[PDB]
Amino acid sequence: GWASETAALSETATPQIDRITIPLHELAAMPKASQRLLDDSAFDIETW
Amino acid sequence: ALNSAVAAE
Amino acid sequence: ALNSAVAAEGGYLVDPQTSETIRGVLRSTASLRQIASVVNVEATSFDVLVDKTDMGSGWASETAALSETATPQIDRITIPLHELAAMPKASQRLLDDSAFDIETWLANRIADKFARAEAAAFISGDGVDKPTGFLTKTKVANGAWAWGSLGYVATGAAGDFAAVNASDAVVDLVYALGAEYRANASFVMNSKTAGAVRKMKDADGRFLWAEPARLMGYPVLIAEDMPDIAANAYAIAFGDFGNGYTIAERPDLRVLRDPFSAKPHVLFYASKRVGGDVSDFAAIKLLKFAA
Repeated sequence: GWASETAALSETATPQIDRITIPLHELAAMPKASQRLLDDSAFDIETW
Repeated sequence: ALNSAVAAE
Repeated sequence: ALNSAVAAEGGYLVDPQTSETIRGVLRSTASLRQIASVVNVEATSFDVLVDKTDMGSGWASETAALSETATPQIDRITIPLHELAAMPKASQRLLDDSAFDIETWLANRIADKFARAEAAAFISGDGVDKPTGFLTKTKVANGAWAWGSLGYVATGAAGDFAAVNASDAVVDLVYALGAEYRANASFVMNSKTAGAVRKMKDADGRFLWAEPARLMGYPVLIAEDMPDIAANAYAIAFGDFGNGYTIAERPDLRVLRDPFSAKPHVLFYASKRVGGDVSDFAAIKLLKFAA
């Protein structure tokens, strides 16, 4: 508030804070590749 | 004295 | 830029000049401090050591075999040294915008009010929390005078001076006070007992008493705290207050500004501490109006 030349001047306010939690999940993919296919093909499927 | 609002004080 | 009389046509340019120092009403400063014994003391109390009796002398003969003689007994009177506090509340917006030095103005005014308020304690103050004045000191009629009391002489009629002869109670009040105490002794009255004394006159209409306004060659302290002429009042006192009344004090005016409790204000707390009662019971006589 402003002020009154004759006032109690009470405690006004204070920011009530909030905590936001970033949960930090994991992102995972597991593709299955055949041990035949990974060996006999000409293409580098392991890096593809 | 007291406050500056009311003149007589 | 026309005339200064009307405000609109150039009357706002004239900005009236304020005073140099903020004045005040000038109340009575006659406070018994200039007639009593002020002692600086940094303690809780003050103990005067008086002698309530005297020794003995011999006039020893040529062949006399002189024996013992008296040696006086000694009274300790304790000055309690109470404190006197005042705390006005002043606004910070005033103190920042109020070009007069408001802090030292309140300091002057608090010192004035303390010098005025300790006078009533010096004169008619009681025991608790303030100096015990000389009026509240268990008066015992003169002639039957012992050490633990103040003497008085009585005027006669109940609410006035004596009808047949006046100015006699005053003069045997003077000559019932002791020879050495009258070297520097003073009357203490107030401003409307002094008026009633000056209004007394002889049978012809001429007032019979002849800037300190002394009475019969003795100075007069115009107090404002002794009672006026009542039925059993003690309106006029007289004596050697420089030996009779001991004021004990600290000669400083302790000021603490308090910006925290009253938060938009400043709240100067100023307090000196001062005490005192009678020290020599023979040095003050009183005027009772009883009989």
